Amino acid sequence: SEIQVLKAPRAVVWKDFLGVNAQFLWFSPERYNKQIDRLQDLGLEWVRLDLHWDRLETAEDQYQLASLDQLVKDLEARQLKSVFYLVGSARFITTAPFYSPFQDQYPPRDPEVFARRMAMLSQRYPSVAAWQVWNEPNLIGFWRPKADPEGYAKLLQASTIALRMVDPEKPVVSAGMAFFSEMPDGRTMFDALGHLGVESLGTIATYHPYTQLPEGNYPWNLDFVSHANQINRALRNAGVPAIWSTEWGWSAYKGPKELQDIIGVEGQADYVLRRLALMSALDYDRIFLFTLSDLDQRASVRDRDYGLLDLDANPKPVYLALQRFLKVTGPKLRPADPPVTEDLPDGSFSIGWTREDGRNVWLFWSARGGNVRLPKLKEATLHDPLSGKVTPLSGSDGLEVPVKSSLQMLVWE
Repeated sequence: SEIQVLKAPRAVVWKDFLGVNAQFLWFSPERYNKQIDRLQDLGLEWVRLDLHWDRLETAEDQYQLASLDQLVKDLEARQLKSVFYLVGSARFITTAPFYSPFQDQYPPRDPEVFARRMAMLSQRYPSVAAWQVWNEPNLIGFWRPKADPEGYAKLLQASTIALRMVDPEKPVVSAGMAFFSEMPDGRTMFDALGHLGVESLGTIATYHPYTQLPEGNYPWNLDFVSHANQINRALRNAGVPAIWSTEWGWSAYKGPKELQDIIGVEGQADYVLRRLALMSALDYDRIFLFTLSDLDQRASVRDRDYGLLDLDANPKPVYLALQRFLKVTGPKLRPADPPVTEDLPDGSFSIGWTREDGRNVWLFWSARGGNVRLPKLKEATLHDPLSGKVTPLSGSDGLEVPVKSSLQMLVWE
């Protein structure tokens, strides 16, 4: 019946667990403060932000930090917890060959130079919650001309030492690896780094498992939970202090298709909730949805519509759905089992939790559907986070429940 039942390894406190990627430096403080209001309205506080070196040290030893000073101050005033990741080579340090069109997509000639920047940043901004080293080094667009475990490892080592020199308590996060860390030559960056003793550094491990569907790449092989469980298991076995997922999500873009199938604002709201349901029941210590806001032409066409909010900072359907979802769940969930069922359709997903008020929450869906019987329940409340619909249900000798392709939530006891 290919039914997939998930039970989480620990309690989930949404405020601690679920954060968002952000792109604040591309917005006025009036605009990003509005975005913050919306984030706070969800009960969340963690944000993740890039720091493109080439755009910050615009000439050797010359920095344009005025707006980043302001942002960091604003983030602190708004009580948000932030992780920044420094990525790309400034031109003076790049390993790019002469006349390269993308010098910054090459790594630094000397990792110590990069590491000294991370130390400068950590000192300048003590409020930042965590510091991340580079980004998706397994992907050619971030590390030319070839993925290089040895070199990323040196960069990571240098940066870790420098970051702990400034604050030995403050977490150091390794690069979020593209996808499940796969490299073009067939290796995985997680594997390759493991053979190099990277665990010695004790950095937080993280990857960016984008897939075509919330549960996998193909409708006939929803193997996301398997792959994820496999990777995290291996990460824990290797001695990582924590596992994050610093990026995941879908774009509402109309196209033309570039890798991701066109699913629109509604498909975004649907997919995002279904994947949130999975990931929050898997072995992650923290995840970051991509991303808080839609973006303008400074971003690729597809990248413009990953937002929870539009360019005016108004909720998109995904935001409204997520809000409904979080309201039903409450602030904290404790692992539980699903209700006992009869005739759960094949391919169903089933996840059980208990709320703060002690009531249970069942999260379920299936691509096929039909109904399911809950023999022991006499009463329950059905929620469809996508429509906003709430259906009180009553059974003398059990309830019947419709299964949709999209996530629904049942509040029962």
